[PDB]
Amino acid sequence: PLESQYQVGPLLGSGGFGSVYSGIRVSDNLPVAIKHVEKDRISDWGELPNGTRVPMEVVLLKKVSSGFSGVIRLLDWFERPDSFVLILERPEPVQDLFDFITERGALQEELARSFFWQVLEAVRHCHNCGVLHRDIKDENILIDLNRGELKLIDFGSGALLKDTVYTDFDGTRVYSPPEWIRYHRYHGRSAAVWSLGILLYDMVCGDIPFEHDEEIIRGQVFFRQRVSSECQHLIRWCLALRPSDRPTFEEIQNHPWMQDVLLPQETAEIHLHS
Ligand SMILES: O=C1Nc2ccccc2/C1=N/c1ccc(O)cc1
Repeated sequence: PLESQYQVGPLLGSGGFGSVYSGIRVSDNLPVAIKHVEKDRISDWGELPNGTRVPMEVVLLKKVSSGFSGVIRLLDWFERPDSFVLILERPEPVQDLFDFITERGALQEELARSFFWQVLEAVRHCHNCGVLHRDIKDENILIDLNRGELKLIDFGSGALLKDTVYTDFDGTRVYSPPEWIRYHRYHGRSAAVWSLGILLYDMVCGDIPFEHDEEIIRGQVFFRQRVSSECQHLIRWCLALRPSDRPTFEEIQNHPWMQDVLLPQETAEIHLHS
């Protein structure tokens, strides 16, 4: 074991998730991402299936780990004196969705449809594995530019999926639902759908719709870019004020705006010039 297995590269990013570097598994020259999280900054702790103290983030990552490429895969992890290090897979080339939108502005709907659709599949796999992400946003989605495949990252605000009410939340406030802002209460699925509405608006308009608490609770959507009525309808549906008025995942994916999605490789060929 140890750090004789990986070769540390350049720092890729840092924030409330920790510090993530580009790395390479020395044994087979595999692209990886090495994430460092400080023990003092870990508020949410969980217990591993076998029974050990590790970040909830690790527990969640293991539960969503499969051959399905829609969620980042945890290849290994290590416990250090005052930190945990997570070895995650790393697509190359890659660009996260926030940077992609920052550079390209509002996305054409065919592209938003392919991206949104893949996020939905990804979120669904999480929930099917009994994991709630709680921080769906553009900064937490990676685009494998060659394959046109999206990957959901950063499970550091997540939790075990449950049917009961959540009274805690440390995700992004501007993607958080009116029921959280006003009452510090939300249910997993409907909160997720609310953030998915914020993400879709972000994709087709080039920016989030709400910046202030006042705006979230009002829930009034103004489209700053030209967006089809079908797309506006689905966004509006995802951003319903009453959680029970929001669509299920099945309803979102059955929506008329979501029909005839491009396959990922097709998406890369048309829009990511691959
Ligand atoms: O895997 C990654 N490749 C990248 C390339 C550029 C910028 C960020 C990243 C990654 N970040 C991660 C952050 C939290 C995770 O749980 C997993 C990956």
